[PDB]
Amino acid sequence: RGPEKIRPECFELLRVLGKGGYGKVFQVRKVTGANTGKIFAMKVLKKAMIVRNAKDTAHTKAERNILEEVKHPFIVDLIYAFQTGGKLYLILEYLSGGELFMQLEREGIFMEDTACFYLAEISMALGHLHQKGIIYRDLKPENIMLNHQGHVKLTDFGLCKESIHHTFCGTIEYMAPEILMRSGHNRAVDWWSLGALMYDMLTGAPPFTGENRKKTIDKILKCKLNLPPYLTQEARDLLKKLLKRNAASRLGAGPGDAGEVQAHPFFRHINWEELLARKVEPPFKPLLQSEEDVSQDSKFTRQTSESANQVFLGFAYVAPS
Ligand SMILES: CCc1cncnc1N1CCN(Cc2nc3cc(C(F)(F)F)ccc3[nH]2)CC1
Ligand SMILES: [Zn+2]
Repeated sequence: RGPEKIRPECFELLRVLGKGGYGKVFQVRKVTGANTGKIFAMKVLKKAMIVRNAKDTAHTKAERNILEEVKHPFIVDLIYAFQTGGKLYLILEYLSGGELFMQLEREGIFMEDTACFYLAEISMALGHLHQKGIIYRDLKPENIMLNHQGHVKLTDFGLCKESIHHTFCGTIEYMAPEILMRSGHNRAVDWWSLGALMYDMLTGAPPFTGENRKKTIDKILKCKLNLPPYLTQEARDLLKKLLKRNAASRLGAGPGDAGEVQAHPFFRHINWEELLARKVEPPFKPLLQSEEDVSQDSKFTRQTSESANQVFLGFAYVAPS
């Protein structure tokens, strides 16, 4: 006995949840120890092509550091981390609630009262990250997962889920103008992202789009905001204050940050203490018939100089409690 080793054989692969790129995400079942039978998401980085670029190494290690030090109800929980020769493994909680914005297609549009709830939850996660000097940067609708209870969970603090290739890699439609033209980034970028995510929640589409890439960049830089006439005056005001070309003029850009954004009349009905405690019932509680329940194409299961390696030293992790 002693502490549990925790290597790849401790987990059996149930199915693919996503694949890059620099690796793949599996739904797994713990098969050894007192945890035997518990469902997790397992992130597997192909580590031999991460060390070939500094910025990718930076993100991989930042992630591993952030998921250890940062623990928040609206952020994905890291349970185990370990490495095997050529591979990096992150064991995280299986978020059986799937993508939040997958509900959009089903709902058509989210109502403000609904959108407000989830936005309040995202803003709380953003608040905590900024408190710890972390800025997300490219926050997309796809980054917002949901736990088993239907509450928000921020994911993807890692490298890039894309196979193509890192702004401009994948989809750019939710990124602040200052990130696009690559001229400095700060906390304000995340409040833009919040605005863009809000607009998508309430219109089913991102604020500015184009037929091609060049036109899309231009449409964002021009920042000609079109607001649908079905939006309340409070929602109209928040989007106008969140989506400004000038990052300084943006809401939350100042030292007030999240609390400032959270003070907007749009959130006037949110009990923040209850929200953070998750006592508030979420508008989409998913119904699950087992712990290993999937509702999110994915199908077909595989893998669970030289010595210049000092980068992922101390990579191994097991989470408190
Ligand atoms: C791991 C947390 C999670 C928990 N429960 C259910 N779903 C989850 N996710 C959240 C992350 N998500 C998008 C995604 N990020 C990826 C990163 C990679 C990478 F290897 F980094 F290149 C590969 C595929 C990826 N797919 C789908 C699976
Ligand atoms: Zn990329």
